[PDB]
Amino acid sequence: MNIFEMLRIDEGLRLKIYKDTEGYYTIGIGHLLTKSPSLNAAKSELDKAIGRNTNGVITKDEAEKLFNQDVDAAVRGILRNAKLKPVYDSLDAVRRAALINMVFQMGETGVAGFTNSLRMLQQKRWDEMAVNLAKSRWYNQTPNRAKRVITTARTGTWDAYK
Ligand SMILES: [Cl-]
Ligand SMILES: [Cl-]
Repeated sequence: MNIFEMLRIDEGLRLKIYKDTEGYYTIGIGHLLTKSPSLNAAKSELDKAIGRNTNGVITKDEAEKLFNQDVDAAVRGILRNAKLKPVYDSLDAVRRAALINMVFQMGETGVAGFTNSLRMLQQKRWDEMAVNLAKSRWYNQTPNRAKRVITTARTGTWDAYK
């Protein structure tokens, strides 16, 4: 198990524009297109993203390309962020993957905002951190995905994904 396999499970794979769980236009493997209620605006973003006139449909290869770019952006976002970086550095390879998963899903600014859990994280207060992350919109909105990431963070094992 690695960060790629982890997110592939969490996000799934769709070759056609779709709406995330919050109503947003998405494609491939969890790649947000726009937060705009316009399908045309989504087909626009997609073509700009892909380099061509997709008529809203991409190939597996094209989805993997976006995915590669998105994991890379998540990792660089973490390392460049003053709040995220030290948490990251302080952790083990498994727990690190869980942070990257949260950043990919919620953006660097969003995760950076979890002040209290980042501190519990850094201090290794595992159980308490799991209880706190559960108290969130994120968990309430996507509970099954949240439980797996939170468990990964909590235990440092890939159990939830096996
Ligand atoms: Cl992009
Ligand atoms: Cl879910």
